[PDB]
Amino acid sequence: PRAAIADIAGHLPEQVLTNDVLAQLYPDWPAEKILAKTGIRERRIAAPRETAADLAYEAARKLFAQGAVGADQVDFVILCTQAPDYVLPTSACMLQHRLGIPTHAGALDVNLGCSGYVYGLSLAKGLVETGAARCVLLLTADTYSKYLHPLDKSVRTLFGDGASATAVIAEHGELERIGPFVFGTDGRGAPNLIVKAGLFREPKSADSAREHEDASGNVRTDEHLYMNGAEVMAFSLAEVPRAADRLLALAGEPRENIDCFVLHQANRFMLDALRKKMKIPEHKFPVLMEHCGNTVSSTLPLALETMRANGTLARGMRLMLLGFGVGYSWAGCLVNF
Amino acid sequence: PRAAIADIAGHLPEQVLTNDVLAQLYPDWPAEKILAKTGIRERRIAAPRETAADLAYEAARKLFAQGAVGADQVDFVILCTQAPDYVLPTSACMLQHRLGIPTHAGALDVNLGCSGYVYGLSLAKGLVETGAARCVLLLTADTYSKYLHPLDKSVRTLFGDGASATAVIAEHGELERIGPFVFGTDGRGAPNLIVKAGLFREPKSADSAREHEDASGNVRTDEHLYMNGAEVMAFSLAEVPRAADRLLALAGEPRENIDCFVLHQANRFMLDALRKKMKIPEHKFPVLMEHCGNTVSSTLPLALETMRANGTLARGMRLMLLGFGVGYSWAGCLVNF
Repeated sequence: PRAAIADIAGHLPEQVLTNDVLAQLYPDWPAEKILAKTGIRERRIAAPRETAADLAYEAARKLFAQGAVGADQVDFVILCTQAPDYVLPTSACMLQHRLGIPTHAGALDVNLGCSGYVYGLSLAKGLVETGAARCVLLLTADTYSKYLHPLDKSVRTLFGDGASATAVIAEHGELERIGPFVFGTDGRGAPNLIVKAGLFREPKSADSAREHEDASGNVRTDEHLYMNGAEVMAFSLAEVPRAADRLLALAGEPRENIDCFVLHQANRFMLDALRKKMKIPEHKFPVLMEHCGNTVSSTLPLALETMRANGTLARGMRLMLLGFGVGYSWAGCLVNF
Repeated sequence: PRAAIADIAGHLPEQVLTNDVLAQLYPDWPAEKILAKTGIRERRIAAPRETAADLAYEAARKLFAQGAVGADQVDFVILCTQAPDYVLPTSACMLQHRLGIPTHAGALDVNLGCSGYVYGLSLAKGLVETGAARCVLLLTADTYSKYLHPLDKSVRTLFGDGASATAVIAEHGELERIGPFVFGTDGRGAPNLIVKAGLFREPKSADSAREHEDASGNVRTDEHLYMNGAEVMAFSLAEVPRAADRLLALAGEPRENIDCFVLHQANRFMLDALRKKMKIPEHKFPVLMEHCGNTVSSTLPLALETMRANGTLARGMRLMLLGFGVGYSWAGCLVNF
């Protein structure tokens, strides 16, 4: 059997965080500046008690309603998230039950961020092509909003909450529909995108709750997200084009064969810098996060969904997907959609 | 390529929690009562600031020193844990760096408990047999000690801390060395084995810190582990024998062809009840947790290591591995060791 993407469905929460509201909160960041620096106009934010798993639930329901796959067919669930319901049990286990998926289905959570979708696809392909599953439900969901400090402008302008559901199914054919892959991990990048306090390396303390204002006027605590934007950008520029070139060389694939290079939707500034370095024309390089922002592991599937909606993605297209960020972690794959 | 288990190494922390020490803490539970009910005499406990990832680090170092694989050969890291360093970044990413594994290696964390090793093997096999990786480092690590209430006798008598490292490598041959698999998930079991407060479904509060004593004299809070022993036992008796039968039916093999049935090492009472229901001879049913207790995802690989040390596991033996617990989650596979 060969693994293929059967269908994708996204879900964004109801609350909207607009540039106008952020500009009212931050005098030094007017709406025009935010848009020029990020290309993001709006982000969606989960309700106070609404979790990433709740968003994934809605994404999966939407997927089933689209009619390519149903809950009864699902025999494995992978949830990629960095904001799970509990330390334990696994959030995917509860989703199996909530979605009415049969108890013979496998289920597990994966902790990855902006590289998560491509890694997720590698796992799903593995399960399908070894006969361990015939229909893998790959879910992505994040609520970074829950650990952004209200006065950390550097991250609140960037991140949105959201989820997706992808069905990876067994297909008959003499064509690789997902793959090959390239992978990357560099744990030296851990301090550059991190929530330091709150789990087992550093339990919450008086120290971790203390607010500190940085040289850019951003306020946070060790219990909130810290992002070194300069470092993350340097990492992305260093590793992403290299990864893309590795992947093409590995596959023996002519570069001209790629119809679309779909990258993790970090922001317009990052995406433009990558596009210029990679020498890819705009029509092969989607930038589609204006109204959702950076949704972490969900950026790629949400982009693919947006592409289908705006008529730029069709069956038979040759894609390269590239995810990169927190870890540091990155991965790329080719797709025959 | 075919996926095979190249080598396994375990690691237990130094601090020993004996039945005698527990008997001093719990007057109502003398050492003989603990041993009769659990079959456990000692558990190992991580140092206060020592994390599950720290234990996995030591397991991996031990594995490399055994000489079947080295850090330079590893091209994918999977860490199965329910006590990660941070909410983000992924703990496996830091382990890649700490262990001197190349940056071209993949790395991710999986959240599963007692079923984690078998699910981990399914993922590792998938990666190897689709050519995504040639040497998967599967790590298991838990520190349940960090969320047991000091006065919750039901759990402190059971759980130990520990880690393991398994190398799953590409082999040439006309034989399935790992597989096939059966899987199970039942999220209705979530409330029966759970740390309720502390993450995103229920952030810590005044209510979550409140201590309550149950009808068996056990004290806990919602920030500590809750285990409904009767429910977990009922679940295990209902699903494990059935899973084994399904697996043998899928494989088309009689139960007599299995040399060893290696089950998650929950405790002696549970293992005895399962052995009798499944009608398996004692010599094919290892009970090896007397000195380490229930180490969660590490129970199976630690058992396998113990079997190699006592000479009851050899290459060419046909094994059934069965993992079951928190989620609810379970899985079984056959192995040609």
